[PDB]
Amino acid sequence: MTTITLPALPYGYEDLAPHISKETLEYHHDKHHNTYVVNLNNLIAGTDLEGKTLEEIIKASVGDASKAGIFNNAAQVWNHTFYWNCMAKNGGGKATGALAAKIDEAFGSYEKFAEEFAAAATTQFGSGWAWLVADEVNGKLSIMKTSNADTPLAHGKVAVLTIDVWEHAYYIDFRNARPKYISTFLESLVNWDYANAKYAGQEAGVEK
Amino acid sequence: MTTITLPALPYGYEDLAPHISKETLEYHHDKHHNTYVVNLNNLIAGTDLEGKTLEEIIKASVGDASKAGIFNNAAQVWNHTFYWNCMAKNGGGKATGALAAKIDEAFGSYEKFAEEFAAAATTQFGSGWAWLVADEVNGKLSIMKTSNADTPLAHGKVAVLTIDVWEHAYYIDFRNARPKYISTFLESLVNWDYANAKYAGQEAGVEK
Ligand SMILES: Cc1cc2nc3c(=O)[nH]c(=O)nc-3n(C[C@H](O)[C@H](O)[C@H](O)COP(=O)(O)O)c2cc1C
Ligand SMILES: Cc1cc2nc3c(=O)[nH]c(=O)nc-3n(C[C@H](O)[C@H](O)[C@H](O)COP(=O)(O)O)c2cc1C
Ligand SMILES: [Fe+3]
Ligand SMILES: [Fe+3]
Repeated sequence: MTTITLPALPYGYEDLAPHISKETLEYHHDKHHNTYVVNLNNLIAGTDLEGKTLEEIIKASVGDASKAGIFNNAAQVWNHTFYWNCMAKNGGGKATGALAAKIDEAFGSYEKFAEEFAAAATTQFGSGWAWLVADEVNGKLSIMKTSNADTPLAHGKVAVLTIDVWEHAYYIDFRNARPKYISTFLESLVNWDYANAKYAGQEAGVEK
Repeated sequence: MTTITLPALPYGYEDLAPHISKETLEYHHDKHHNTYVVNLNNLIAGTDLEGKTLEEIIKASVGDASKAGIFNNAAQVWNHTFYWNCMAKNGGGKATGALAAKIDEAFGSYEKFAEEFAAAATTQFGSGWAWLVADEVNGKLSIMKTSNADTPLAHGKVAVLTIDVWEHAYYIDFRNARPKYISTFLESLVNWDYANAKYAGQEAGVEK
């Protein structure tokens, strides 16, 4: 049977510097993301979910209180892998690819999209995520926020871009200054090539 | 009219060392707790809640979606003040005062209480709090966990002890090792004198 794996970061541990440090990537990927993988494999071992894909596990556990631990760990594995691929060395700034025109259509301009995405990331209370999503591949774009592990697949939406706003994502480099982390993400980290692939339902990134 | 204030810590910024550092107390109290105070005062200014006590504001906003920002900030002001007073230099260990016998009655022993309190603190997913509570002053003890800003007053319960398990409470000193923070809290930080006062409905601590 297949097993859930911790994918490698799609870049080196100094490649997001000085925006996100080596130390953050070490704790965030090598400890937090790893723990979600380990916990999920332990929870599904010897059950009817062993050997299913990560997305099958999320779909099988969403909305089921008796499977909250499975959902929380599986959705967090998926969200972190999505997040790492949403960043890149020399990323950030205005959109490239097909998403540029689609962002202008949905939001009016890149700057309006960035304002709305930053507001979602800023106002998510507690732990969670902010997302650019589509209703379907190549479809209508919108912004949503989620709490804790919740994720666009659990709402039938297609994730396109995400930022993790759990405190561990930014506390080492920014302490309480979540807005500065969010601005840094938009200005200097966003990977539009991955976002475009996800919007177009294409394969991309390091996801296993 | 009265205003909501940031109470001083009830000890010096090195007084919890090495268990909780000066740096954590600076960010956690001087930045996070302060921000909840500032936000709450801004939200109630010029409204019918200005000049009410902190507990009146929580009671007026609980369960009202249109007042979620007021509730989240007011409950977090209260929770942090409660939390600081739940710690002390040379604290920790088995209970003193009336609570010792009440803990034996409710949980069987101090060690069983500590196990259950640590489990609540460990399994709270995302941001939140773990609590020893009573159903009324001098009443029946139990443990509960809350998510984000939620707090025993919003459930008609009397808070007796709390630990903050938002990541900012421990990330500077423990990084991802929340269990080590929880053990450190029980072994070395708990202030039973404050907990006893709260259980007995008496006045105590630095709360303004
Ligand atoms: C955005 C995204 C993130 C994923 N993250 C992981 C992951 O962290 N661990 C894992 O085992 N599978 C993860 N997967 C699933 C695998 O990439 C892969 O789709 C699955 O193992 C099925 O294999 P196949 O695509 O070669 O048929 C992820 C998939 C997607 C779309
Ligand atoms: C546990 C606890 C925490 C509190 N924290 C604060 C606080 O951080 N800021 C504040 O303005 N009032 C806080 N209060 C309310 C004040 O301590 C006080 O009760 C209120 O201002 C009413 O004043 P009085 O007790 O002198 O009549 C807190 C009260 C309690 C019980
Ligand atoms: Fe994270
Ligand atoms: Fe806190």
